[PDB]
Amino acid sequence: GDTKEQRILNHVLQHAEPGNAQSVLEAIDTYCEQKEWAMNVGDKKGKIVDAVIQEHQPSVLLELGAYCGYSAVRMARLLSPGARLITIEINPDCAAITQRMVDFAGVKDKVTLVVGASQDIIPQLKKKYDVDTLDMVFLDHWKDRYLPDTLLLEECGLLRKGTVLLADNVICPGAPDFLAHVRGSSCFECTHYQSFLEYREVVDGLEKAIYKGP
Ligand SMILES: C[S@@+](CC[C@H](N)C(=O)[O-])C[C@H]1O[C@@H](n2cnc3c(N)ncnc32)[C@H](O)[C@@H]1O
Ligand SMILES: O=[N+]([O-])c1cc(O)c(O)c([N+](=O)[O-])c1
Ligand SMILES: [Mg+2]
Repeated sequence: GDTKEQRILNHVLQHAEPGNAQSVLEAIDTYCEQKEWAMNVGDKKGKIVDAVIQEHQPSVLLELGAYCGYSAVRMARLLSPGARLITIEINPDCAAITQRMVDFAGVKDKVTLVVGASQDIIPQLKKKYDVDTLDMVFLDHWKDRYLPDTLLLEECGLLRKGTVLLADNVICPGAPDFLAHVRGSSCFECTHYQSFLEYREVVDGLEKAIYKGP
């Protein structure tokens, strides 16, 4: 229990039910709201993530920024057999926690965790990971990467008509350059979902940006 991330994992291992994704999510959200705040998308914004997945029904989903595995577990529990969630995480210590969290929650057969920076892995997705085009992307890494990685996904041929981009924290801490680009571009159709910062009462929101073709 030397780091906050280790303490979150240990709380799950001691209080949640093995193989039960819902139980894992509830243990993380309770510990973080009351004992140690952490940057998981959380239970309130997580209901918005769930609704986007339920409506669009992606089969190939990419996540940028895994942290401790909360959002990977939350999205994977909604996917159909044979779906794939690929999640990219730059920090090795967080990647090791994420794989343990995914294993414990019972969702490992749906998840492929990649250790590395988003901008190094994105150009490898077709030839090394067998991706054709993505159905959905969850953007939740450092906010200065949202716009350059959106441009890189397009340049690498990974977006099709109907691909869903869903971005966390577009208000707090904010992603203004990303928002101005997708909202002004004729290549995206955008919807804003206003909510709150995880575990707290500061206002936040997510943006859904649906690709329309080049
Ligand atoms: C907000 S946390 C992710 C929270 C996770 N989506 C959830 O809701 O449970 C952001 C993460 O992005 C990772 N990160 C930052 N820059 C990155 C990059 N260029 N590629 C991949 N991961 C990155 C950080 O190390 C950190 O674990
Ligand atoms: O500082 N914060 O409140 C957050 C919240 C978040 O949900 C984040 O994703 C974040 N980050 O990636 O830097 C920071
Ligand atoms: Mg976030």
